[PDB]
Amino acid sequence: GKTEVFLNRFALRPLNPEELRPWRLEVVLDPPPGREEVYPLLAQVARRAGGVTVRMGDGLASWSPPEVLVLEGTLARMGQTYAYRLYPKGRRPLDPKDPGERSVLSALARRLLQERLRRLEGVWVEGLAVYRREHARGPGWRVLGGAVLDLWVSDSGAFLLEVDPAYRILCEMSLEAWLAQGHPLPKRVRNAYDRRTWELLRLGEEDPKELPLPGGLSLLDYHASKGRLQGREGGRVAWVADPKDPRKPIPHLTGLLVPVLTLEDLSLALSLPWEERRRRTREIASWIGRRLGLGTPEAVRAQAYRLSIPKLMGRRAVSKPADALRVGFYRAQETALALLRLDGAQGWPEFLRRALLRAFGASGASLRLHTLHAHPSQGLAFREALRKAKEEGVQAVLVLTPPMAWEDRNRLKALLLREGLPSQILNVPLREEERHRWENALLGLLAKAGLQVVALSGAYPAELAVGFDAGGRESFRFGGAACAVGGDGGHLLWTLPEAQAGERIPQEVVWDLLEETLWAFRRKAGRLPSRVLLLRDGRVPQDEFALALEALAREGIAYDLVSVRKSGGGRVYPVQGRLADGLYVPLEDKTFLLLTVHRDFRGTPRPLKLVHEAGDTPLEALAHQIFHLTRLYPASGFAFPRLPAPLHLADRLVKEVGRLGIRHLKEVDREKLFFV
DNA sequence: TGAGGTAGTAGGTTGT
DNA sequence: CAACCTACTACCTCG
Ligand SMILES: Cc1cn([C@H]2C[C@H](O)[C@@H](COP(=O)(O)O)O2)c(=O)[nH]c1=O
Ligand SMILES: [Mg+2]
Ligand SMILES: [Mg+2]
Ligand SMILES: [Mg+2]
Repeated sequence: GKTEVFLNRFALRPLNPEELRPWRLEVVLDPPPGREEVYPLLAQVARRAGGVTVRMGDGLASWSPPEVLVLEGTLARMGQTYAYRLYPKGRRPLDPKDPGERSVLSALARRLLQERLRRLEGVWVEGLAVYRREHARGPGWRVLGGAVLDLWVSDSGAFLLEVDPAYRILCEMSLEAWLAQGHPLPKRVRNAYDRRTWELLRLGEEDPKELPLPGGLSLLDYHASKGRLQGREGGRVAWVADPKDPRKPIPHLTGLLVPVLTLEDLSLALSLPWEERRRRTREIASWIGRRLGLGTPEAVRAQAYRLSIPKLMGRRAVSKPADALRVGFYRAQETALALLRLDGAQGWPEFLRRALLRAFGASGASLRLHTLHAHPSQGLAFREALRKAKEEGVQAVLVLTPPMAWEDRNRLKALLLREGLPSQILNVPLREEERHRWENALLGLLAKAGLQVVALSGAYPAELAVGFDAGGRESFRFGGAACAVGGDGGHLLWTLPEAQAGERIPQEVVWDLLEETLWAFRRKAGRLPSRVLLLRDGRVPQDEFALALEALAREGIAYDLVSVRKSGGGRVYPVQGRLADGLYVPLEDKTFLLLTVHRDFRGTPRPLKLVHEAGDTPLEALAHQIFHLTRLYPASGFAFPRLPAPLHLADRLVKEVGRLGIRHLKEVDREKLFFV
């Protein structure tokens, strides 16, 4: 069904004939920069030149004449002083139709925007974000409201303003004044004298004048010598975690720290319904257009298509995965689950047992319920009891416990994993009428035991879909993959992740993970898939998939590679009527937006932005399959994830491995979704 | 640890 | 600089 939408973009004035002919400048650096320093040094010169100037080629493009630029100057970069001189090389017309020249024009537009926002008052400007009014406030804190903005140039050579309302949380208070108001220690804190932030561990209470530092001086006079007490009091010692040393806590002074505030530190919800968001968006667009002399905003329209609604199946039709609990699962198998109580009570709660029994009765499969009597505090004998349970056929464990600290949770999880037992935690103040929570725990539990709760019924170009992501927060990451195999997504599998330096997944790693998913399809179907759908979370780094793609071509398997971007897709509003789910909005060549999840009384949806990197499947069939796979996720009973199931799975996989470690997974079946 | 969503907070990787 | 990502917590509501 055809329809039309507004984007949160606004067409403004045509570029005047001066802006269409920017000045070019050649850069001469002394000494000449190295291969690694050249491109970022050019970017630095662009900023240092002043006016409105950006990198273009090996040089600069400016909307200021050279006479009002800082043409000669200095540049500090990683402890080295470069002298730069700019040589003007005339003006030259750029054409908005040539995408490269248009790209230089858009870069100049973004620069124009930042610089012109700097001259707004009295509002709070932070780069490309502006905050206009105060939304809420309290003892020592306040929440401003404004918008994040972008500016670029259209192919017809007119400005395009993107606007998205946003809130900002500010603390105009020292750590001392904050704590004196009765508030608890914030998790994060910031230097009052600079931008550097620390993680606040605790309050040391020893004397700051008798606290020696690594180097002789006491805390107090170290900060005094740097002229930081000039204007404020030192206050108490605070201990902050070393950003680059998790083992050696660092001393500091609460009088020189300022709390950084999150929602955890302050009842006011900050999302907007889409109608209100759109309204504010238009108001801010016209305000900006008028203040910056960009003209009157004209809203951009795009043709949008409504994709068919997927038909989810348990034993029979369902609308949600929680329905499989009453109606039966897609594929049931003989299962055994164990209960571990960390709360001091006895056996299975009756309603949980009843619900499990009903589910397996409807599914026509046999259920065995076990109880773990041993406690994890018993060290190795506990592992012995676990091994006895697994030996007796147990596939997963439900842990009924009071809320656990992250460290204890991770430890328990890992311990169970090492014996090949995935676990589902359910927190122990538990009421039978809290149905959503415990039913969701039951779904988690069942997916972790390797059951397939739901599947799709449609016809899709690819019968294997695989998602790739990277996770972890240390100096290294884990690159991983998860897949939905079969035309129905009838099996969900993860593969052992790999440690990598950063976000880029090595080519051979990509191929090895994919190959494992191909092999999974081989074991299920007894053949190779005719076509696979490759979903990369975020951008595809240069040639990351080249080896995998060729490898697939050598096997005669067709493919589509799709970059799935969670941000950057802007906003999508209906021109008329209600905002509905499953909107496919094509844009430029190979790219499109996809609104996958929305319901009333939520905030404004955030459409995915998708780029077809390789393959020849029509954009709409891709959009269709991705939208449908978004409904395959088994562990969320009542709300579908924004990302298609293989990517939601991959994300959670690498996240959990980044949390626990990869060393625990050797005996855990890849059909068991331990990370959900 | 119930889960997803949309929100906010911080910091990180890729590559001209 | 680019245009994206990580991962935490809060409230709302339960396809
Ligand atoms: C100079 C110095 C500072 N520090 C700590 C105390 C300061 O509060 C903290 C941060 O100071 P900074 O912001 O100048 O880096 O560094 C040491 O632990 N040892 C030292 O030798
Ligand atoms: Mg990612
Ligand atoms: Mg992720
Ligand atoms: Mg879970």
